[PDB]
Amino acid sequence: STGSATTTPIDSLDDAYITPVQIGTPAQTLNLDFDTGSSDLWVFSSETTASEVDGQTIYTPSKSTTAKLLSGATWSISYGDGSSSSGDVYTDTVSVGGLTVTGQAVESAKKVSSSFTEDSTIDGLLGLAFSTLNTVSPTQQKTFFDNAKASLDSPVFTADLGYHAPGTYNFGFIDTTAYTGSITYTAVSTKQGFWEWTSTGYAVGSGTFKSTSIDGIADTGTTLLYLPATVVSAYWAQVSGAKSSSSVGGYVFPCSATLPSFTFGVGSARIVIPGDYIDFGPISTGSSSCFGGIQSSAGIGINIFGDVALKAAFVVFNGATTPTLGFASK
Repeated sequence: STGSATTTPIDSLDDAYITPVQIGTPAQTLNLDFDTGSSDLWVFSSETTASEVDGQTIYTPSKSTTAKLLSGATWSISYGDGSSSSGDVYTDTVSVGGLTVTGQAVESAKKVSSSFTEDSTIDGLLGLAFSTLNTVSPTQQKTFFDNAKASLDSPVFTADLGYHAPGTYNFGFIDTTAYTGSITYTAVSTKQGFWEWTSTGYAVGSGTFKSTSIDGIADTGTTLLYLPATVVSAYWAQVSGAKSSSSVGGYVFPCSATLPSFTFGVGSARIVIPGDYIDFGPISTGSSSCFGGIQSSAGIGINIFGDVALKAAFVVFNGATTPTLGFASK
């Protein structure tokens, strides 16, 4: 089997991407944030505290003839931005882009933190990291990909995120028309439950490539690119007037700037992030200070190749017995 679904930016800045997902019978379509940095599929639901729901589409398990309470199971998760959610669990039929999993754990939120409530466009998350990170207790549950894997034509999914445009998540096949040149594959460590890999270095603009190992995670759920402070300083030093602002919470730059590209290494290959991808617009409406798309990972504890990086590439998440990651230009 295979599946193919379009993913769409939630706003003009590509702050996140939503992908329609069918849950239950008859189908209830919710728009979920596909997140390769977590492993829970959770949704706003009929059980979510009323004051914490504001415009989201909800899953109502009582209206699904295939929903079954997973008795005794609870979940609770916190994300890298400090947001959180928790609740109980159903199993139900879940389809993505024509690919169907029966008995998928669908984690129903009873509580969500304010950032979720305040974002009307995201109805939940669909985790695509390794199932070892799944938070369901007392019986850990498998991700949608893990459940689908054996049925797929090939045990892979791909992320093809657009810059200020829709893109695609495919399951079970590699669309050879979706990228240019060849795909370069690189080793993955699953020890922390992430798609963790080691970039071979970077360049700023037309500058020389610096060969240096940068361990990090491929994380579709993260908006920005978080790298070591040394690397990030070298990038922003090439932008007149750019500075790290403690008050704003990272590097900002004059909105009048033209940003340089940023290149990262994948083995001997190179992925170029155009400068425009690194512009996240005014820090507040009408400001001439703009927020940067490359930020320091210092104090996160891990480097994160988020959407800023991934949307410059066609990315293969290879879930074979020994997982790997592939990157191609596009």
